[PDB]
Amino acid sequence: KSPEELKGIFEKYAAKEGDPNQLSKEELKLLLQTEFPSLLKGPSTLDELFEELDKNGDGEVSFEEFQVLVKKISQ
Ligand SMILES: [Mg+2]
Repeated sequence: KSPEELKGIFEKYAAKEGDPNQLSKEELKLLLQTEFPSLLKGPSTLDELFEELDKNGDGEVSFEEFQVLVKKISQ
């Protein structure tokens, strides 16, 4: 999906609670589940990518961190 499309999806789920410009891990699990179900198959690398991308260690990722995450978990 295009970054424009990706931004709309990101915003939709981040809006659920907390900072509207951040996605927590549970918000990201719901988003993947309904938006990219195929990315939640087989052994997951979600926690490893999440741990590495949440640089500030606040349990949340920004839009650019989410983009990299979708990119990487895909290959
Ligand atoms: Mg963070």
